[PDB]
Amino acid sequence: MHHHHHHKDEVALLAAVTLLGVLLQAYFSLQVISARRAFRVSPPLTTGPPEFERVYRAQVNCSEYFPLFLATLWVAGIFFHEGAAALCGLVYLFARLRYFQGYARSAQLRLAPLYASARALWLLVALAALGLLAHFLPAALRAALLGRLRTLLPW
Amino acid sequence: MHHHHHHKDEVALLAAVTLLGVLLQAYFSLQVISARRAFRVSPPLTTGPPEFERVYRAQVNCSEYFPLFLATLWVAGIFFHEGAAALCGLVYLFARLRYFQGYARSAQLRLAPLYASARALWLLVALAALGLLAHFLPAALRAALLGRLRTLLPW
Amino acid sequence: MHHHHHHKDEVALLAAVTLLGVLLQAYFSLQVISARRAFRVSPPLTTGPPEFERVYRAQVNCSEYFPLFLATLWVAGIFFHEGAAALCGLVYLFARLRYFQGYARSAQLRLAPLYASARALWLLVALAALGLLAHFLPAALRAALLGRLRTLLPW
Ligand SMILES: CCCCCCCCCCCCO[C@@H]1O[C@H](CO)[C@@H](O[C@H]2O[C@H](CO)[C@@H](O)[C@H](O)[C@H]2O)[C@H](O)[C@H]1O
Ligand SMILES: CCCCCCCCCCCCCCCC(=O)O
Ligand SMILES: CCCCCCCCCCCCCCCC(=O)O
Ligand SMILES: CCCCCCCCCCCCCCCC(=O)O
Ligand code: NI
Ligand code: NI
Ligand code: NI
Ligand code: NI
Ligand code: NI
Ligand code: NI
Ligand code: NI
Repeated sequence: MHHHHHHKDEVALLAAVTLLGVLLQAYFSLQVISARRAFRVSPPLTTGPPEFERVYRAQVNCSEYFPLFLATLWVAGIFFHEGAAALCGLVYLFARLRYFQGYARSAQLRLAPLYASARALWLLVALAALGLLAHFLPAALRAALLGRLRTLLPW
Repeated sequence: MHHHHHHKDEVALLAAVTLLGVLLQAYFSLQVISARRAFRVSPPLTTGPPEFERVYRAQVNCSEYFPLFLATLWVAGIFFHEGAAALCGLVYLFARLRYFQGYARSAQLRLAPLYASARALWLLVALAALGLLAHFLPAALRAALLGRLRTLLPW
Repeated sequence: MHHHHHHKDEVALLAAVTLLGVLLQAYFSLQVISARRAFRVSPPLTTGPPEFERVYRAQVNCSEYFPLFLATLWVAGIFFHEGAAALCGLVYLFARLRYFQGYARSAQLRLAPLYASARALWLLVALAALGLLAHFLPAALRAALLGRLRTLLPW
Protein backbone atom coordinates (compact mmCIF):
# COMPACT_ATOMS: atom_id res chain seq x y z
CA MET A 1 0.00 0.00 0.00
CA HIS A 2 3.07 2.16 -0.79
CA HIS A 3 6.09 1.72 -0.05
CA HIS A 4 8.57 4.23 -1.37
CA HIS A 5 10.23 1.53 -3.42
CA HIS A 6 9.03 -1.32 -5.61
CA HIS A 7 10.52 -4.57 -6.83
CA LYS A 8 8.86 -4.45 -10.32
CA ASP A 9 12.14 -3.58 -11.93
CA GLU A 10 13.61 -6.82 -10.69
CA VAL A 11 10.97 -9.05 -12.28
CA ALA A 12 9.76 -7.17 -15.34
CA LEU A 13 11.52 -9.42 -17.89
CA LEU A 14 10.09 -12.50 -16.08
CA ALA A 15 6.68 -10.83 -16.17
CA ALA A 16 6.98 -10.07 -19.93
CA VAL A 17 8.04 -13.70 -20.77
CA THR A 18 5.16 -14.88 -18.55
CA LEU A 19 2.69 -12.74 -20.48
CA LEU A 20 4.12 -13.97 -23.84
CA GLY A 21 3.58 -17.50 -22.50
CA VAL A 22 -0.05 -16.74 -21.64
CA LEU A 23 -0.57 -15.28 -25.16
CA LEU A 24 0.98 -18.42 -26.79
CA GLN A 25 -1.29 -20.67 -24.66
CA ALA A 26 -4.32 -18.62 -25.66
CA TYR A 27 -3.24 -19.05 -29.29
CA PHE A 28 -2.95 -22.86 -28.89
CA SER A 29 -6.47 -22.84 -27.44
CA LEU A 30 -7.86 -20.82 -30.33
CA GLN A 31 -6.17 -23.27 -32.75
CA VAL A 32 -7.95 -26.21 -31.08
CA ILE A 33 -11.29 -24.37 -31.39
CA SER A 34 -10.46 -23.70 -35.05
CA ALA A 35 -9.57 -27.41 -35.60
CA ARG A 36 -12.90 -28.38 -33.98
CA ARG A 37 -14.62 -26.53 -36.87
CA ALA A 38 -12.24 -27.61 -39.69
CA PHE A 39 -12.49 -31.28 -38.66
CA ARG A 40 -16.04 -31.21 -37.34
CA VAL A 41 -15.58 -32.20 -33.63
CA SER A 42 -18.27 -30.97 -31.24
CA PRO A 43 -17.86 -30.36 -27.44
CA PRO A 44 -17.55 -32.18 -25.07
CA LEU A 45 -15.42 -34.84 -26.69
CA THR A 46 -11.91 -34.66 -27.86
CA THR A 47 -11.85 -37.60 -30.31
CA GLY A 48 -12.14 -37.08 -34.05
CA PRO A 49 -9.90 -37.26 -37.13
CA PRO A 50 -6.10 -37.75 -36.66
CA GLU A 51 -5.42 -34.12 -37.62
CA PHE A 52 -7.74 -32.91 -34.90
CA GLU A 53 -6.34 -35.33 -32.30
CA ARG A 54 -2.77 -34.16 -32.95
CA VAL A 55 -3.72 -30.42 -32.50
CA TYR A 56 -5.70 -31.33 -29.37
CA ARG A 57 -2.86 -33.33 -27.90
CA ALA A 58 -0.24 -30.62 -28.69
CA GLN A 59 -2.40 -28.09 -26.71
CA VAL A 60 -2.90 -30.51 -23.84
CA ASN A 61 0.86 -31.20 -23.56
CA CYS A 62 1.76 -27.47 -23.75
CA SER A 63 -0.89 -26.79 -21.05
CA GLU A 64 0.51 -29.49 -18.81
CA TYR A 65 4.07 -28.18 -18.97
CA PHE A 66 3.06 -24.51 -18.77
CA PRO A 67 2.93 -24.26 -14.91
CA LEU A 68 6.29 -26.06 -14.75
CA PHE A 69 7.75 -23.55 -17.13
CA LEU A 70 6.30 -20.61 -15.12
CA ALA A 71 7.42 -21.97 -11.72
CA THR A 72 10.97 -22.60 -12.91
CA LEU A 73 11.24 -19.33 -14.84
CA TRP A 74 10.40 -17.33 -11.66
CA VAL A 75 12.65 -19.36 -9.34
CA ALA A 76 15.56 -19.23 -11.78
CA GLY A 77 14.94 -15.49 -12.46
CA ILE A 78 14.90 -14.55 -8.77
CA PHE A 79 17.63 -16.89 -7.43
CA PHE A 80 20.05 -17.13 -10.35
CA HIS A 81 19.80 -14.24 -12.87
CA GLU A 82 16.78 -12.45 -14.32
CA GLY A 83 18.11 -11.93 -17.85
CA ALA A 84 19.44 -15.50 -18.23
CA ALA A 85 16.10 -16.95 -16.95
CA ALA A 86 14.10 -14.73 -19.30
CA LEU A 87 16.28 -15.68 -22.34
CA CYS A 88 15.88 -19.39 -21.58
CA GLY A 89 12.14 -18.76 -21.18
CA LEU A 90 11.92 -17.18 -24.65
CA VAL A 91 13.78 -20.14 -26.17
CA TYR A 92 11.39 -22.56 -24.38
CA LEU A 93 8.32 -20.70 -25.63
CA PHE A 94 9.58 -20.48 -29.23
CA ALA A 95 10.37 -24.20 -29.04
CA ARG A 96 6.79 -24.84 -27.80
CA LEU A 97 5.33 -22.79 -30.69
CA ARG A 98 7.42 -24.96 -33.15
CA TYR A 99 6.35 -28.12 -31.29
CA PHE A 100 2.65 -27.22 -31.63
CA GLN A 101 2.99 -26.25 -35.33
CA GLY A 102 5.01 -29.44 -36.06
CA TYR A 103 2.67 -31.76 -34.19
CA ALA A 104 -0.36 -30.28 -35.99
CA ARG A 105 1.28 -31.42 -39.32
CA SER A 106 2.76 -34.70 -38.13
CA ALA A 107 3.51 -36.56 -34.89
CA GLN A 108 7.06 -36.94 -36.17
CA LEU A 109 7.57 -33.24 -36.85
CA ARG A 110 6.81 -32.49 -33.12
CA LEU A 111 10.04 -34.25 -32.08
CA ALA A 112 12.91 -31.84 -32.88
CA PRO A 113 11.19 -28.79 -31.25
CA LEU A 114 10.08 -31.03 -28.37
CA TYR A 115 13.76 -31.82 -27.65
CA ALA A 116 14.62 -28.12 -27.92
CA SER A 117 11.85 -27.24 -25.39
CA ALA A 118 13.14 -29.93 -22.99
CA ARG A 119 16.72 -28.70 -23.21
CA ALA A 120 15.53 -25.09 -22.48
CA LEU A 121 13.31 -26.26 -19.56
CA TRP A 122 16.09 -28.37 -18.07
CA LEU A 123 18.50 -25.44 -18.30
CA LEU A 124 15.92 -23.37 -16.34
CA VAL A 125 15.69 -26.14 -13.78
CA ALA A 126 19.52 -26.23 -13.45
CA LEU A 127 19.69 -22.39 -13.01
CA ALA A 128 16.94 -22.57 -10.40
CA ALA A 129 18.82 -25.38 -8.57
CA LEU A 130 22.17 -23.55 -8.73
CA GLY A 131 20.54 -20.34 -7.47
CA LEU A 132 18.93 -22.18 -4.54
CA LEU A 133 22.16 -24.02 -3.73
CA ALA A 134 23.99 -20.63 -3.69
CA HIS A 135 21.36 -19.39 -1.29
CA PHE A 136 21.31 -22.30 1.21
CA LEU A 137 24.68 -24.11 1.02
CA PRO A 138 26.99 -21.44 2.61
CA ALA A 139 24.84 -20.97 5.75
CA ALA A 140 24.40 -24.77 5.97
CA LEU A 141 28.16 -25.44 5.65
CA ARG A 142 28.84 -22.75 8.27
CA ALA A 143 26.31 -24.08 10.81
CA ALA A 144 27.92 -27.50 10.45
CA LEU A 145 31.47 -26.15 10.87
CA LEU A 146 30.32 -24.17 13.92
CA GLY A 147 28.86 -27.35 15.52
CA ARG A 148 32.20 -29.07 14.86
CA LEU A 149 34.17 -26.37 16.57
CA ARG A 150 33.26 -27.84 19.38
CA THR A 151 35.99 -29.36 19.95
CA LEU A 152 36.80 -26.03 21.68
CA LEU A 153 37.52 -25.05 25.27
CA PRO A 154 40.62 -27.16 24.63
CA TRP A 155 43.21 -27.36 21.80
CA MET B 1 14.26 -13.37 7.09
CA HIS B 2 13.05 -9.93 8.28
CA HIS B 3 13.15 -7.15 6.83
CA HIS B 4 11.55 -4.23 8.61
CA HIS B 5 9.03 -3.90 5.83
CA HIS B 6 6.92 -6.31 3.80
CA HIS B 7 5.19 -6.18 0.44
CA LYS B 8 2.11 -8.25 1.53
CA ASP B 9 -0.05 -5.18 1.55
CA GLU B 10 0.65 -4.66 -2.11
CA VAL B 11 -0.56 -8.11 -3.20
CA ALA B 12 -3.17 -9.11 -0.64
CA LEU B 13 -6.18 -8.63 -2.97
CA LEU B 14 -4.35 -10.68 -5.66
CA ALA B 15 -3.66 -13.32 -3.03
CA ALA B 16 -7.34 -13.39 -1.90
CA VAL B 17 -8.64 -13.74 -5.54
CA THR B 18 -5.98 -16.45 -6.06
CA LEU B 19 -7.23 -18.35 -3.02
CA LEU B 20 -10.89 -17.96 -4.17
CA GLY B 21 -9.74 -19.41 -7.51
CA VAL B 22 -8.13 -22.40 -5.79
CA LEU B 23 -11.36 -22.97 -3.78
CA LEU B 24 -13.48 -22.82 -7.00
CA GLN B 25 -11.13 -25.33 -8.70
CA ALA B 26 -11.36 -27.64 -5.70
CA TYR B 27 -15.15 -27.37 -5.96
CA PHE B 28 -15.10 -28.28 -9.69
CA SER B 29 -12.99 -31.32 -8.78
CA LEU B 30 -15.39 -32.41 -6.07
CA GLN B 31 -18.28 -32.03 -8.57
CA VAL B 32 -16.51 -34.39 -11.01
CA ILE B 33 -16.03 -36.94 -8.20
CA SER B 34 -19.72 -36.54 -7.34
CA ALA B 35 -20.70 -37.01 -11.04
CA ARG B 36 -18.54 -40.17 -11.14
CA ARG B 37 -20.90 -41.63 -8.48
CA ALA B 38 -24.19 -40.23 -9.86
CA PHE B 39 -23.41 -41.49 -13.38
CA ARG B 40 -21.42 -44.57 -12.39
CA VAL B 41 -17.96 -43.86 -13.95
CA SER B 42 -15.00 -45.58 -12.28
CA PRO B 43 -11.32 -44.38 -12.34
CA PRO B 44 -9.20 -44.31 -14.46
CA LEU B 45 -11.40 -43.46 -17.41
CA THR B 46 -13.21 -40.32 -18.17
CA THR B 47 -15.83 -41.63 -20.63
CA GLY B 48 -19.39 -42.33 -19.55
CA PRO B 49 -22.86 -40.80 -20.01
CA PRO B 50 -23.18 -37.35 -21.71
CA GLU B 51 -23.99 -35.68 -18.37
CA PHE B 52 -20.78 -37.01 -16.88
CA GLU B 53 -18.69 -36.08 -19.93
CA ARG B 54 -19.93 -32.47 -19.85
CA VAL B 55 -19.04 -32.06 -16.09
CA TYR B 56 -15.65 -33.70 -16.75
CA ARG B 57 -14.92 -31.47 -19.71
CA ALA B 58 -16.01 -28.27 -17.86
CA GLN B 59 -13.46 -29.14 -15.08
CA VAL B 60 -10.73 -29.93 -17.58
CA ASN B 61 -11.25 -26.61 -19.43
CA CYS B 62 -11.33 -24.57 -16.17
CA SER B 63 -8.13 -26.39 -15.07
CA GLU B 64 -6.41 -25.61 -18.34
CA TYR B 65 -7.16 -21.89 -18.19
CA PHE B 66 -6.50 -21.60 -14.44
CA PRO B 67 -2.68 -21.01 -14.68
CA LEU B 68 -3.32 -18.45 -17.43
CA PHE B 69 -5.74 -16.65 -15.21
CA LEU B 70 -3.28 -16.71 -12.26
CA ALA B 71 -0.27 -15.56 -14.33
CA THR B 72 -2.17 -12.66 -15.86
CA LEU B 73 -3.87 -11.64 -12.62
CA TRP B 74 -0.45 -11.26 -10.89
CA VAL B 75 1.23 -9.46 -13.81
CA ALA B 76 -1.72 -7.10 -14.26
CA GLY B 77 -1.99 -6.56 -10.46
CA ILE B 78 1.70 -5.69 -10.06
CA PHE B 79 2.30 -3.71 -13.28
CA PHE B 80 -1.04 -2.00 -13.86
CA HIS B 81 -3.24 -1.69 -10.72
CA GLU B 82 -3.94 -4.15 -7.91
CA GLY B 83 -7.62 -3.31 -7.37
CA ALA B 84 -8.51 -3.31 -11.09
CA ALA B 85 -6.71 -6.69 -11.60
CA ALA B 86 -8.45 -8.19 -8.57
CA LEU B 87 -11.93 -6.97 -9.74
CA CYS B 88 -11.38 -8.44 -13.21
CA GLY B 89 -10.21 -11.64 -11.52
CA LEU B 90 -13.44 -11.89 -9.50
CA VAL B 91 -15.50 -11.37 -12.66
CA TYR B 92 -13.47 -14.11 -14.43
CA LEU B 93 -13.95 -16.55 -11.57
CA PHE B 94 -17.71 -15.89 -11.28
CA ALA B 95 -17.95 -16.35 -15.05
CA ARG B 96 -16.09 -19.68 -14.71
CA LEU B 97 -18.47 -20.84 -11.94
CA ARG B 98 -21.45 -20.00 -14.31
CA TYR B 99 -19.65 -21.74 -17.20
CA PHE B 100 -19.19 -24.94 -15.17
CA GLN B 101 -22.81 -24.90 -13.86
CA GLY B 102 -24.15 -24.19 -17.40
CA TYR B 103 -22.03 -26.83 -19.10
CA ALA B 104 -23.09 -29.45 -16.53
CA ARG B 105 -26.76 -28.84 -17.67
CA SER B 106 -26.12 -28.34 -21.38
CA ALA B 107 -23.24 -27.72 -23.79
CA GLN B 108 -25.22 -24.76 -25.08
CA LEU B 109 -25.71 -23.18 -21.66
CA ARG B 110 -21.85 -23.04 -21.21
CA LEU B 111 -21.60 -20.44 -24.01
CA ALA B 112 -22.76 -17.10 -22.52
CA PRO B 113 -20.61 -17.45 -19.33
CA LEU B 114 -17.74 -18.75 -21.48
CA TYR B 115 -17.81 -15.47 -23.45
CA ALA B 116 -17.97 -13.49 -20.20
CA SER B 117 -14.89 -15.38 -18.85
CA ALA B 118 -13.00 -14.67 -22.10
CA ARG B 119 -13.82 -10.97 -22.02
CA ALA B 120 -12.61 -10.77 -18.35
CA LEU B 121 -9.41 -12.76 -19.15
CA TRP B 122 -8.65 -10.62 -22.20
CA LEU B 123 -9.12 -7.45 -20.15
CA LEU B 124 -6.55 -8.85 -17.67
CA VAL B 125 -4.21 -9.57 -20.55
CA ALA B 126 -4.64 -5.98 -21.86
CA LEU B 127 -3.96 -4.49 -18.36
CA ALA B 128 -0.88 -6.69 -18.01
CA ALA B 129 0.33 -5.57 -21.49
CA LEU B 130 -0.34 -1.87 -20.78
CA GLY B 131 1.45 -2.13 -17.42
CA LEU B 132 4.49 -3.76 -19.04
CA LEU B 133 4.51 -1.23 -21.88
CA ALA B 134 4.45 1.59 -19.26
CA HIS B 135 7.39 -0.06 -17.60
CA PHE B 136 9.64 -0.66 -20.65
CA LEU B 137 8.66 1.85 -23.37
CA PRO B 138 9.96 5.13 -21.78
CA ALA B 139 13.49 3.79 -21.09
CA ALA B 140 13.51 2.18 -24.57
CA LEU B 141 12.41 5.40 -26.32
CA ARG B 142 15.04 7.34 -24.34
CA ALA B 143 17.92 4.96 -25.15
CA ALA B 144 17.00 5.28 -28.82
CA LEU B 145 16.82 9.09 -28.70
CA LEU B 146 20.17 9.16 -26.88
CA GLY B 147 21.78 7.02 -29.64
CA ARG B 148 20.36 9.46 -32.21
CA LEU B 149 21.84 12.45 -30.50
CA ARG B 150 24.66 11.57 -31.98
CA THR B 151 24.58 13.71 -34.32
CA LEU B 152 26.35 15.84 -31.67
CA LEU B 153 29.80 17.41 -31.44
CA PRO B 154 28.41 19.50 -34.30
CA TRP B 155 25.12 21.38 -34.92
CA MET C 1 17.42 -3.34 -10.85
CA HIS C 2 19.07 -3.15 -7.39
CA HIS C 3 17.85 -2.38 -4.61
CA HIS C 4 20.11 -2.62 -1.60
CA HIS C 5 17.91 -5.31 -0.14
CA HIS C 6 16.16 -8.39 -1.49
CA HIS C 7 13.22 -10.50 -0.39
CA LYS C 8 14.74 -13.87 -1.53
CA ASP C 9 15.41 -14.86 2.03
CA GLU C 10 11.72 -14.64 2.78
CA VAL C 11 10.65 -17.07 0.05
CA ALA C 12 13.59 -19.42 -0.43
CA LEU C 13 11.93 -22.44 1.27
CA LEU C 14 8.79 -21.84 -0.87
CA ALA C 15 11.03 -21.63 -3.92
CA ALA C 16 12.85 -24.90 -3.00
CA VAL C 17 9.52 -26.81 -2.44
CA THR C 18 8.30 -25.31 -5.74
CA LEU C 19 11.37 -26.61 -7.56
CA LEU C 20 10.99 -30.07 -5.91
CA GLY C 21 7.39 -30.01 -7.18
CA VAL C 22 8.54 -29.22 -10.73
CA LEU C 23 11.09 -32.09 -10.53
CA LEU C 24 8.37 -34.54 -9.30
CA GLN C 25 6.06 -33.44 -12.17
CA ALA C 26 8.87 -33.94 -14.67
CA TYR C 27 9.37 -37.42 -13.21
CA PHE C 28 5.65 -38.27 -13.58
CA SER C 29 5.91 -37.16 -17.22
CA LEU C 30 8.95 -39.31 -17.87
CA GLN C 31 7.10 -42.28 -16.29
CA VAL C 32 4.19 -41.80 -18.73
CA ILE C 33 6.65 -41.73 -21.65
CA SER C 34 8.24 -44.90 -20.25
CA ALA C 35 4.78 -46.56 -19.90
CA ARG C 36 4.03 -45.60 -23.53
CA ARG C 37 6.98 -47.85 -24.53
CA ALA C 38 6.39 -50.68 -22.01
CA PHE C 39 2.70 -50.93 -22.97
CA ARG C 40 3.04 -49.93 -26.62
CA VAL C 41 0.89 -46.73 -26.81
CA SER C 42 1.83 -44.27 -29.56
CA PRO C 43 1.13 -40.47 -29.57
CA PRO C 44 -1.35 -38.81 -29.88
CA LEU C 45 -3.74 -41.05 -28.01
CA THR C 46 -3.89 -41.83 -24.39
CA THR C 47 -5.89 -45.09 -24.48
CA GLY C 48 -4.19 -48.47 -24.18
CA PRO C 49 -3.85 -51.27 -21.61
CA PRO C 50 -5.20 -50.70 -18.03
CA GLU C 51 -1.65 -50.37 -16.66
CA PHE C 52 -0.91 -47.58 -19.10
CA GLU C 53 -4.24 -45.82 -18.46
CA ARG C 54 -3.64 -45.78 -14.70
CA VAL C 55 -0.12 -44.21 -15.08
CA TYR C 56 -1.55 -41.70 -17.58
CA ARG C 57 -4.42 -40.76 -15.31
CA ALA C 58 -2.16 -40.43 -12.21
CA GLN C 59 0.00 -37.89 -14.19
CA VAL C 60 -3.03 -36.02 -15.44
CA ASN C 61 -4.50 -35.70 -11.91
CA CYS C 62 -1.15 -34.59 -10.40
CA SER C 63 -0.83 -32.02 -13.25
CA GLU C 64 -4.31 -30.70 -12.61
CA TYR C 65 -3.74 -30.15 -8.90
CA PHE C 66 -0.18 -28.84 -9.32
CA PRO C 67 -1.12 -25.13 -9.92
CA LEU C 68 -3.50 -25.32 -6.95
CA PHE C 69 -0.71 -26.63 -4.79
CA LEU C 70 1.68 -23.88 -6.00
CA ALA C 71 -0.85 -21.04 -5.58
CA THR C 72 -1.76 -22.11 -2.05
CA LEU C 73 1.82 -22.83 -1.00
CA TRP C 74 2.87 -19.24 -1.93
CA VAL C 75 -0.19 -17.56 -0.36
CA ALA C 76 0.13 -19.60 2.83
CA GLY C 77 3.94 -19.06 2.92
CA ILE C 78 3.68 -15.28 2.54
CA PHE C 79 0.55 -14.59 4.65
CA PHE C 80 0.76 -17.23 7.37
CA HIS C 81 4.28 -18.68 7.92
CA GLU C 82 6.99 -19.68 5.45
CA GLY C 83 8.30 -22.74 7.31
CA ALA C 84 4.84 -24.16 8.08
CA ALA C 85 3.74 -23.68 4.41
CA ALA C 86 6.93 -25.31 3.13
CA LEU C 87 6.55 -28.33 5.51
CA CYS C 88 2.95 -28.86 4.42
CA GLY C 89 4.13 -28.55 0.81
CA LEU C 90 6.73 -31.32 1.31
CA VAL C 91 4.08 -33.58 2.85
CA TYR C 92 1.74 -32.87 -0.11
CA LEU C 93 4.45 -33.66 -2.65
CA PHE C 94 5.52 -36.89 -0.90
CA ALA C 95 1.84 -37.87 -0.76
CA ARG C 96 1.57 -37.18 -4.52
CA LEU C 97 4.66 -39.32 -5.24
CA ARG C 98 2.99 -42.21 -3.22
CA TYR C 99 -0.32 -41.57 -5.02
CA PHE C 100 1.34 -41.86 -8.45
CA GLN C 101 3.32 -45.01 -7.47
CA GLY C 102 0.18 -46.59 -5.91
CA TYR C 103 -2.09 -45.76 -8.83
CA ALA C 104 0.44 -47.20 -11.31
CA ARG C 105 0.08 -50.59 -9.45
CA SER C 106 -3.63 -50.43 -8.68
CA ALA C 107 -6.51 -47.94 -8.68
CA GLN C 108 -7.16 -49.01 -5.10
CA LEU C 109 -3.61 -48.40 -3.92
CA ARG C 110 -3.91 -44.69 -5.04
CA LEU C 111 -6.50 -44.06 -2.29
CA ALA C 112 -4.57 -43.80 1.00
CA PRO C 113 -1.90 -41.40 -0.40
CA LEU C 114 -4.66 -39.50 -2.23
CA TYR C 115 -6.33 -38.81 1.14
CA ALA C 116 -2.97 -37.79 2.62
CA SER C 117 -2.40 -35.32 -0.28
CA ALA C 118 -5.89 -33.85 0.23
CA ARG C 119 -5.38 -33.39 3.96
CA ALA C 120 -2.01 -31.60 3.28
CA LEU C 121 -3.57 -29.40 0.53
CA TRP C 122 -6.54 -28.49 2.71
CA LEU C 123 -4.22 -27.56 5.57
CA LEU C 124 -2.39 -25.22 3.12
CA VAL C 125 -5.71 -23.74 2.11
CA ALA C 126 -6.65 -23.18 5.79
CA LEU C 127 -3.25 -21.49 6.52
CA ALA C 128 -3.68 -19.29 3.46
CA ALA C 129 -7.23 -18.36 4.60
CA LEU C 130 -6.13 -17.66 8.20
CA GLY C 131 -3.21 -15.53 6.95
CA LEU C 132 -5.51 -13.50 4.69
CA LEU C 133 -8.11 -13.11 7.44
CA ALA C 134 -5.32 -11.82 9.77
CA HIS C 135 -4.40 -9.35 7.09
CA PHE C 136 -7.87 -7.95 6.23
CA LEU C 137 -10.15 -8.47 9.26
CA PRO C 138 -8.61 -5.93 11.74
CA ALA C 139 -8.72 -2.98 9.30
CA ALA C 140 -12.24 -4.05 8.23
CA LEU C 141 -13.51 -4.29 11.83
CA ARG C 142 -11.94 -0.89 12.59
CA ALA C 143 -13.47 0.88 9.56
CA ALA C 144 -16.85 -0.46 10.63
CA LEU C 145 -16.43 0.64 14.27
CA LEU C 146 -15.29 4.07 13.06
CA GLY C 147 -18.47 4.42 10.91
CA ARG C 148 -20.52 3.49 13.98
CA LEU C 149 -18.92 6.13 16.12
CA ARG C 150 -20.98 8.22 14.61
CA THR C 151 -23.10 8.47 16.96
CA LEU C 152 -20.69 11.24 18.07
CA LEU C 153 -21.03 15.00 18.45
CA PRO C 154 -23.40 13.94 21.23
CA TRP C 155 -23.22 11.39 24.10
C1 LIG D 1 -0.06 -9.93 -30.64
C2 LIG D 1 -1.34 -10.75 -30.55
C3 LIG D 1 -2.32 -10.11 -29.57
C4 LIG D 1 -3.58 -9.61 -30.28
C5 LIG D 1 -4.70 -9.36 -29.27
C6 LIG D 1 -6.05 -9.83 -29.81
C7 LIG D 1 -6.55 -11.08 -29.08
C8 LIG D 1 -7.92 -11.51 -29.59
C9 LIG D 1 -8.06 -13.03 -29.64
C10 LIG D 1 -9.52 -13.45 -29.78
C11 LIG D 1 -9.94 -14.43 -28.68
C12 LIG D 1 -11.38 -14.90 -28.89
O1 LIG D 1 -11.84 -15.63 -27.74
C13 LIG D 1 -12.64 -16.78 -28.07
O2 LIG D 1 -13.92 -16.41 -28.62
C14 LIG D 1 -14.66 -17.51 -29.18
C15 LIG D 1 -15.92 -16.98 -29.88
O3 LIG D 1 -15.60 -16.42 -31.17
C16 LIG D 1 -14.97 -18.56 -28.10
O4 LIG D 1 -15.44 -19.75 -28.73
C17 LIG D 1 -16.65 -20.29 -28.20
O5 LIG D 1 -17.77 -19.90 -29.02
C18 LIG D 1 -17.86 -20.55 -30.31
C19 LIG D 1 -19.03 -19.97 -31.11
O6 LIG D 1 -20.15 -19.79 -30.24
C20 LIG D 1 -17.97 -22.06 -30.09
O7 LIG D 1 -18.19 -22.79 -31.31
C21 LIG D 1 -16.67 -22.51 -29.44
O8 LIG D 1 -16.67 -23.94 -29.32
C22 LIG D 1 -16.54 -21.82 -28.07
O9 LIG D 1 -15.31 -22.19 -27.43
C23 LIG D 1 -13.68 -18.93 -27.34
O10 LIG D 1 -13.93 -19.85 -26.27
C24 LIG D 1 -12.87 -17.71 -26.87
O11 LIG D 1 -11.63 -18.16 -26.31
C1 LIG E 1 5.04 -19.55 -9.10
C2 LIG E 1 6.29 -18.86 -8.52
C3 LIG E 1 6.06 -17.36 -8.28
C4 LIG E 1 7.25 -16.75 -7.57
C5 LIG E 1 7.15 -15.25 -7.36
C6 LIG E 1 8.13 -14.87 -6.27
C7 LIG E 1 8.39 -13.37 -6.12
C8 LIG E 1 8.87 -13.06 -4.69
C9 LIG E 1 10.11 -12.16 -4.57
C10 LIG E 1 10.03 -10.81 -5.29
C11 LIG E 1 11.24 -9.92 -5.01
C12 LIG E 1 12.08 -9.67 -6.27
C13 LIG E 1 13.45 -10.34 -6.19
C14 LIG E 1 14.46 -9.75 -7.17
C15 LIG E 1 15.43 -10.74 -7.80
C16 LIG E 1 15.68 -10.45 -9.29
O1 LIG E 1 16.58 -9.66 -9.66
O2 LIG E 1 15.01 -11.00 -10.19
C1 LIG F 1 2.94 -16.56 -11.67
C2 LIG F 1 3.31 -15.08 -11.49
C3 LIG F 1 3.70 -14.77 -10.03
C4 LIG F 1 4.21 -13.34 -9.92
C5 LIG F 1 4.54 -12.91 -8.50
C6 LIG F 1 5.44 -11.70 -8.59
C7 LIG F 1 5.65 -10.94 -7.28
C8 LIG F 1 6.98 -10.15 -7.33
C9 LIG F 1 6.92 -8.69 -6.88
C10 LIG F 1 6.33 -8.44 -5.48
C11 LIG F 1 6.43 -6.97 -5.06
C12 LIG F 1 5.06 -6.31 -4.92
C13 LIG F 1 4.82 -5.24 -5.98
C14 LIG F 1 3.70 -4.27 -5.61
C15 LIG F 1 2.82 -3.80 -6.76
C16 LIG F 1 1.35 -3.71 -6.36
O1 LIG F 1 0.86 -2.67 -5.85
O2 LIG F 1 0.55 -4.65 -6.55
C1 LIG G 1 1.06 -17.95 -7.87
C2 LIG G 1 1.27 -17.09 -6.61
C3 LIG G 1 2.64 -16.39 -6.63
C4 LIG G 1 2.76 -15.43 -5.46
C5 LIG G 1 4.11 -14.76 -5.34
C6 LIG G 1 3.93 -13.53 -4.47
C7 LIG G 1 5.23 -12.87 -3.99
C8 LIG G 1 4.98 -11.39 -3.65
C9 LIG G 1 5.54 -10.89 -2.32
C10 LIG G 1 7.04 -11.13 -2.09
C11 LIG G 1 7.54 -10.49 -0.79
C12 LIG G 1 8.00 -11.53 0.24
C13 LIG G 1 7.08 -11.57 1.46
C14 LIG G 1 7.74 -12.23 2.67
C15 LIG G 1 6.82 -13.08 3.54
C16 LIG G 1 7.50 -14.36 4.03
O1 LIG G 1 8.18 -14.39 5.09
O2 LIG G 1 7.41 -15.44 3.41
NI1 NI H 1 4.59 7.17 2.65
NI1 NI I 1 9.10 1.63 2.32
NI1 NI J 1 16.49 -6.32 12.08
NI1 NI K 1 14.87 -4.00 5.51
NI1 NI L 1 22.38 1.85 -5.56
NI1 NI M 1 16.45 0.05 -2.00
NI1 NI N 1 11.47 -4.35 -0.37
